[PDB]
Amino acid sequence: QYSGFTLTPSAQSPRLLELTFTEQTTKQFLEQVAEWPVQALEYKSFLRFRVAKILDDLCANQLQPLLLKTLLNRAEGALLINAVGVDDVKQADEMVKLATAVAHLIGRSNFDAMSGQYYARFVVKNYLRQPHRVMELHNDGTYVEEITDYVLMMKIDEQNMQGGNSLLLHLDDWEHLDNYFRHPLARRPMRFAAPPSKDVFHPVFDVDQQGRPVMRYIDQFVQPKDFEEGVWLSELSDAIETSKGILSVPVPVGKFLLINNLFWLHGRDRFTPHPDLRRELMRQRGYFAYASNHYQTHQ
Amino acid sequence: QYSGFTLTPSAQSPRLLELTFTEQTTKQFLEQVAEWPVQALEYKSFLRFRVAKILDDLCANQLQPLLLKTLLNRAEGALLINAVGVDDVKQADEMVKLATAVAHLIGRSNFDAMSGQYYARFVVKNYLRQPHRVMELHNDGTYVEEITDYVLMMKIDEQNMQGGNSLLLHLDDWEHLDNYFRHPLARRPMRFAAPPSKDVFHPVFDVDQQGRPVMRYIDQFVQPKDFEEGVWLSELSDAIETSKGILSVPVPVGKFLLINNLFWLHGRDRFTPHPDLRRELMRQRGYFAYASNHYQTHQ
Amino acid sequence: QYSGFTLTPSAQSPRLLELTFTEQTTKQFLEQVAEWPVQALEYKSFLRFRVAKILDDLCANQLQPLLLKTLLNRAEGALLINAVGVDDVKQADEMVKLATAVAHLIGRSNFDAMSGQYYARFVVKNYLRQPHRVMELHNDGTYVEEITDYVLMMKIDEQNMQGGNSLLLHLDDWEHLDNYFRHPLARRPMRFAAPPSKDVFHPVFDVDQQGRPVMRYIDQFVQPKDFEEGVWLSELSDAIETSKGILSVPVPVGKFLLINNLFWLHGRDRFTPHPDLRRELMRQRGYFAYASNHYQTHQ
Amino acid sequence: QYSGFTLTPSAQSPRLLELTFTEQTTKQFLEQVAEWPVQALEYKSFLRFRVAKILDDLCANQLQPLLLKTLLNRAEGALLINAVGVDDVKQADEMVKLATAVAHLIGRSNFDAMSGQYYARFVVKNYLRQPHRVMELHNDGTYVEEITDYVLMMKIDEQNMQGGNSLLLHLDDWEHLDNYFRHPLARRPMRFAAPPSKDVFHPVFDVDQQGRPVMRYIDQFVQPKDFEEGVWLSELSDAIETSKGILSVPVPVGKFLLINNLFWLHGRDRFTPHPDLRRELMRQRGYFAYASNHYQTHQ
Ligand SMILES: [Fe+2]
Ligand SMILES: [Fe+2]
Ligand SMILES: [Fe+2]
Ligand SMILES: [Fe+2]
Repeated sequence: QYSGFTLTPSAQSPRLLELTFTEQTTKQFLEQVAEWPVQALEYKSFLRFRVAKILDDLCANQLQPLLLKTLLNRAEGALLINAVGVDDVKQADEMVKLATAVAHLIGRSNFDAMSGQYYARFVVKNYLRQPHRVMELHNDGTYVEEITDYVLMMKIDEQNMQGGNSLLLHLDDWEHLDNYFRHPLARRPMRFAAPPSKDVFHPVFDVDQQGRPVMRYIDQFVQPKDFEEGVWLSELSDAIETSKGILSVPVPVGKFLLINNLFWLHGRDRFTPHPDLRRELMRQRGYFAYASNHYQTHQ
Repeated sequence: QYSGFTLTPSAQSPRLLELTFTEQTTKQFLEQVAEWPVQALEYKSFLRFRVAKILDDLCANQLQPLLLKTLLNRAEGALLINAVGVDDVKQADEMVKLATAVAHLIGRSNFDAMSGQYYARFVVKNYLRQPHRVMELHNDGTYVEEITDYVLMMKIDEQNMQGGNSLLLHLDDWEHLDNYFRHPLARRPMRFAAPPSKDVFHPVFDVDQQGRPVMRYIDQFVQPKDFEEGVWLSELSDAIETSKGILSVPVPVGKFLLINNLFWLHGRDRFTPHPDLRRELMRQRGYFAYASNHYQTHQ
Repeated sequence: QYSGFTLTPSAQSPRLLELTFTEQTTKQFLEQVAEWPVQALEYKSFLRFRVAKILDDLCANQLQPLLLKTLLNRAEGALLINAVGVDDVKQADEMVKLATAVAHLIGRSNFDAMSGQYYARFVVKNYLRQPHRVMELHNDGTYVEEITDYVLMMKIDEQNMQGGNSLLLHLDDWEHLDNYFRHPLARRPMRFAAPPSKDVFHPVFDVDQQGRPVMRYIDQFVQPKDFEEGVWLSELSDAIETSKGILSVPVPVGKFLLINNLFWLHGRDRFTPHPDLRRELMRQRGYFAYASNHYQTHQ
Repeated sequence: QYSGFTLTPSAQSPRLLELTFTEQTTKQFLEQVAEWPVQALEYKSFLRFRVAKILDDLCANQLQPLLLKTLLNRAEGALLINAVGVDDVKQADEMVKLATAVAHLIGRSNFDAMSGQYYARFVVKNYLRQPHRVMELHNDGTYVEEITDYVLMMKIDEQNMQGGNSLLLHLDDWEHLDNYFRHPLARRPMRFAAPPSKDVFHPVFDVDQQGRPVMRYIDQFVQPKDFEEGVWLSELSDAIETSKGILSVPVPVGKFLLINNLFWLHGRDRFTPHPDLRRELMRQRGYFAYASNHYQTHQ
């Protein structure tokens, strides 16, 4: 199917939509945000929303409602986004501007401790960093009190990379969801703790506004207090990691996944080590914030 | 128009008054504060008020009421101050003593994290530090709970400097003030956050004791929570930065601006880079504290 | 006297039982936990309970009840544990897996600040570290609010070691217990403070669920507030250190002590310095967590 | 005038008593505390009280009541203490043991941030550290909530030292006490702040249990909030520093002053710089803790 972009279902799943900005939209966007380097976006957070406005305005204001419709739709909730003409590591700054503009049409990206900024870039080259190790499926933000509504993962560079696809699991594609959701431990608050902060307690499952399951789970930060919790969690982990509903999604340079962190889990497949390997990623995580017609008190 | 000093309106604005201590007052002041090095003022804060008393006493006690009258007068609220005979970088310590004496007749200067002292000196030579970048107009102290009532900015040294004037904007010279003040977002508490502390919430506009607008705004530390706040703030920023009411004030070596931080914004113009450039500044920020005839309870 | 292990009283005391896993159990255990390196146990705490399940399952589920029966039995409360075939420093990782599996059948091991992990390994070679100095008998965990129920001390390596036995004192072997327990200072809360955290207050004696004495004492961290407390504590220290009930227990490589920290004190004897000396230890400390038939409210 | 020591008024003041332990008492003390190095006293605070008991026992238990009588006597409140045979820098450890024993008969010495121990030693050799600068009279402990009851200052070493006497001022020798005590600012809580912690508020004067003035004052840490407080404090400072009641007390190697910090101020005179100068000091500060016949509730 829009003004300034096209939208088509992915080859991995009808739940994941691919949104591509047209060449003209991309050139006009880059022109109109040229006066702010990424460093200005880092220092003045209102500029993150301003570049969002510029991009949405170039799409006849059709972009923001579509992003929101898609991310909040339980049947979908995931986008793979790119702009024609932004597809090489030399354009890293333009990539950051684009992902920033999209994210701040639907919410606000949170401070990232790994970078000290609202986004983090990191390069993979040359236990947790083992190429043969899958990064298991999980939700972000489980070790703080506030809810993380979205995860954004952008491929900045890729050289001599075999494997390393993003892994995704939509809870409604997870055949064994009801088995674990209906267990009493599904709704028991457990301790979550970050590595070097104060521990938080919340269950690994919750519900959305309609009573449907959502998840706040990661194997590294959950801290079972006893043998009962620990054995159950290892069984949950196994059931998630072996689910036949998992998607394996290549993320080419210049594209980014933008997913609803409440009912999508994400991870990363193993990849083959190689001396000339280079992979560069950028991430943002944040909360949704958007207008709706709803009730308020006083004047 | 005083005993020990003269006071005349600036060439940039009738709101900014220029106060010059006479040669005799300056020599007597330096004589009478010679027994305390700046290092004693740093270690014993009562001495900051004592050098204030000495300076005011040399002006027949006319200085303190005039400083207060001027700073608290909504129609003015800004002073450019100097002392005849203190005008060269070699006299940096005498400059610090003079600015200290003036500041502590009207209030108290707060701890400065950049220096670990009640004042900070810094040298500019050789993104935020780009000579071509204007430092946008703002208020100080927006990221703490307590109100900063005054900002003091002193030129200690200037060599091979082209440009770099202090910028000032009195809210009552700002033609578009009412447009932004009457918007609901003007009085919504927003998040303010310092870089490396705990976040504070306050609106960007408030009122003085008479209901007239005051401001607590800086583009770097305000953290709009969503697209609505962020777009509005970018529009406010633009309206402030393009105001025809902005003053451009040269601050020669040995002079200092002392302004009411509630209804003056301040900034700094771009300057031309030059290999032999040297600029040295000193700042103090603090709250007003002064006697008035007003009510009290008990005995 | 079991399926997969044998259990016999020690030569030092009928209160200390020696539990040895059979060669077959050990080989099957190591096979079935081979897919998780120690580093996976460090990163995913649910795996600590999973290796526990694997070991207990290989003992026909007789291991967990026996561990609990022994540790909670006031008449015993201490185990010396080993597995046939795990007895050389090269098998340090297998040792860590074994001690982890045992500990997490009965509870959960707490974060260790010395290592940043749920266990700590340290090597002794080449005032507190004086070989001629006895480490006095004490309880662990006295400087935090939560109770430490068990201490686990494993010998990873021993070369050219003369002396250095573990010292143990069961409160019911301590002839002078009643003398100190019946003193008013026994139940006065005193200050306990760790070295580089917030001070805690608790008495040096308490009672178990049956009203029998337990202890939370260490000479280094207790902080008598005055001459009365300090003199009494020095007398208590002397009475403990000279008790005829103290056990001196060699801990050969691959064996570990697992003791109930409420009514056993532990320490370490002096040893002879030697240029080629090498001793490697591993410790875990934690709380008990186990199922029992007891009352609950609501549904 | 005792068993094991002699007590005589100083040459500077009848308020300062000189207490000297006899040669025999000192030898027996050093013998009986030889089994604990200073390092054991650092690690086990109950040993600080135990060496106190040993010293008091060698004085037929006459020492502790006399120390307390003297320190709590408003007419005196200050001791200069030494032991015959302890008088050379090589005996620094014996000096520390002696001062520890005396201090912990009357109270408990607090943690010292400068050393990380209950006492601090520091060496002077080769603004605040200017030999020509007097350290002004003050009370210790003004920047924390708890009251510091005693200050202990011991001379460990002195070589090529001219000047540098301890300065002391007993509030009842201070002729202008009533002038400042009867001023409203005497009892206004002011802010006190340490350098690199949380600010405390208390007045500079208080009263003892009989309503007589005591002081909690230091010029460096008190933070007058305005011109009124700052000018008054500078006048108080001047009145204290120029008091004709100030004592100038030499502290020879091996002697220590032990003073009641509530109604004695202390300081240090200037000294002449010299290339071969060496001065070593040890300090302890703490609270009183002692038995009295007074009321209690419950049983
Ligand atoms: Fe993630
Ligand atoms: Fe500023
Ligand atoms: Fe221990
Ligand atoms: Fe002092």
